[PDB]
Amino acid sequence: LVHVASVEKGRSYEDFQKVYNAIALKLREDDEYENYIGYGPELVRLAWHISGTWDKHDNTGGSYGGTYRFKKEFNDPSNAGLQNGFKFLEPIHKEFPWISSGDLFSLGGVTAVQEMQGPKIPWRCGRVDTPEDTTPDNGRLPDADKDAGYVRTFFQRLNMNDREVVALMGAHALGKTELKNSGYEGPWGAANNVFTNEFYLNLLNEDWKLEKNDANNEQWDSKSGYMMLPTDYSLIQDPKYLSIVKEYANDQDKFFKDFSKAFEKLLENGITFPKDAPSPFIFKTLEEQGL
Ligand code: HEM
Ligand SMILES: [Co+2]
Repeated sequence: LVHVASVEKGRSYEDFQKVYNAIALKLREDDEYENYIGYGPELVRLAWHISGTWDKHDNTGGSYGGTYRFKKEFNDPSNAGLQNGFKFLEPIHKEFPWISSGDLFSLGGVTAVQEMQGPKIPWRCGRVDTPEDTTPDNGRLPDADKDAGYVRTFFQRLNMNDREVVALMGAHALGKTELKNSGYEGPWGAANNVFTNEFYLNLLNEDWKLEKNDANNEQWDSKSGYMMLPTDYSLIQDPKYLSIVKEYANDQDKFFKDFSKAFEKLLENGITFPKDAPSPFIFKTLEEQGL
């Protein structure tokens, strides 16, 4: 199956910068969310869960179709804790009804990452909403109680290699886990509304202890009150992953370039851009607009 990007009828880079700006301004407006974490981390996770449904073997799932708008997918157990980010975006869709759902969910994550002082992430429009019957069944998103072999194997389905995996997992500098969503509890670090390489430094520098939690799942805890999922921990248990973790912990510039590429790829897997499709767009932050 082939999904060909189709640019929203007469839209252009400034139309999409407007939508960016709208999401960015609402991030500021609602920055009290989750005792001032803000909605940024939730939007990044949202954009990853909408994209993470892709199966490269038959091109099912993926961001192009905007299928998260159907109750089968937004009620996926794996998507618990994303309902507020979804509701966040709803009025903005109402403000810009010409944009497709997948373009909107994808753009939410690009916007969040940039506004949280992360790398610029080029973005491309043209995802086209696809009907209810194309929604992917539940179960395509990764489990957290697993090891490096699982992770490596899992991400192969998303066409991601070891560097891309380690780079993408770096978004766990953002936000936190909550028992009520995922059965895990705590943040990975202190500055969890800022996009930095802190995840890698914490993995490497903190003393970690396997402990069982209130949901009877096991997770790795530090006395500073940080935590690592077993799949996060697997990144230093595996020699090849460990090497790249060290690389990003030592060079945030390198992490930013690698993350930007991997995240764009993640968001665009499944999509065929025609020969005369427009080039990727890089959005200015509010800051760069003096807004
Ligand atoms: C083996 C792959 C993955 C696993 C098992 C995993 C697991 C989880 C867990 C269970 C949490 C907590 C959710 C909660 O309780 O609300 C979560 C949070 C988060 N994850 Fe992942 N994740 C992985 C990959 C990714 C990737 C690739 C990214 C981004 C490129 C992503 C970004 C996020 C974000 C930003 C949050 C915080 C959301 C919040 O605070 O609102 N994760 N992850
Ligand atoms: Co949350």
